[PDB]
Amino acid sequence: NDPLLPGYSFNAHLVAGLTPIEANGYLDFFIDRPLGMKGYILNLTIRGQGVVKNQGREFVCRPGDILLFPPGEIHHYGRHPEAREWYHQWVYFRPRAYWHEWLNWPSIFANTGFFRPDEAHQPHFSDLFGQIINAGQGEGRYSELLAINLLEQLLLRRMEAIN
Amino acid sequence: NDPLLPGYSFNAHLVAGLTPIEANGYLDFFIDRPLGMKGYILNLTIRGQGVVKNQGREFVCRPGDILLFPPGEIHHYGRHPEAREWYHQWVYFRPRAYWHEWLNWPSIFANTGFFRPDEAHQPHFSDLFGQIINAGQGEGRYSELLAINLLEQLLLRRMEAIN
Ligand SMILES: C[C@H]1O[C@@H](O)[C@H](O)[C@@H](O)[C@H]1O
Ligand SMILES: C[C@H]1O[C@@H](O)[C@H](O)[C@@H](O)[C@H]1O
Repeated sequence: NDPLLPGYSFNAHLVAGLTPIEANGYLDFFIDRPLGMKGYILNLTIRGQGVVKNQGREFVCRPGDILLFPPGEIHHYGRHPEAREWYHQWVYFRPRAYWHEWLNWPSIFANTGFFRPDEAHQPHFSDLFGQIINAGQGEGRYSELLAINLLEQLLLRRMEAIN
Repeated sequence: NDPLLPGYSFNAHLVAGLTPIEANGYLDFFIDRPLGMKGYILNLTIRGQGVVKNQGREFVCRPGDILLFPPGEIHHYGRHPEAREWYHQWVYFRPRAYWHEWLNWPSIFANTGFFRPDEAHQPHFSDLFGQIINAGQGEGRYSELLAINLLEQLLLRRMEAIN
């Protein structure tokens, strides 16, 4: 099934994609998983604006913003009501054991993290995020491993950036 | 110490660099580690030609050729006498445990691995190898991790390319 719509199982394998939300279109609905997921999600906004909701709180994500949703965290977000669209790339994954230090991002609220590269590094992170999606969507024997690897690269580039 | 000159103490840390050998220049001598090293080395020729020696045998490496020298493997190589130069990028490393299946390369002799990406892949491996060096020579606290990550990517890109 389409991972962008209900009925798709996210569990142990990495899954990546682009959710091109456009007002009034087929994807114009909120992600609403109050019990969270069985793995992590990294979300990069590439167009428009999204609104991330969590127990009454709202945070507007804009192009270049990267959000981190650890397992069990509430997933409640969708296109900002005042924006015509919210295109966001995302990657669902289970981390390698040693990735945890790099998964500690400052929370906008609850345990939903946020990282935004500075303008100089925006293109590189966006490019890298796209590579993750391309790899994650491959069917090759090493596709998932490559996606995992690229995601590790992103986490490390962030570690470099914040430092 | 300059890792480009004999006597530099290698160890568990990844070290990467460019050895721009020019005929009669300060790097115009052969690497001669007849009992090998504790770690692995990936070598990418980027300019000129090198001659890799092993118990009387010689292999001429050219731009685009990637060599793998596993621990204990003889290192005996230098600028090909017919070449004005031999610029090679290299990365000395201890692999992550799970990389084992990606480090079993076809040998030119003994257990000296060889990988020549096809024409389409060449630029990608060239760029990736350059990223490894860039990361590996980085100043940051995550430079080594980033180099290791990029190396893993190269290994996986090779697995992907040959599969
Ligand atoms: C796991 C993945 O599921 C898709 O349906 C959503 O569009 C995306 O934001 C992300 O939550
Ligand atoms: C580990 C590294 O050491 C340098 O001195 C060499 O120029 C290079 O080929 C590689 O062997």
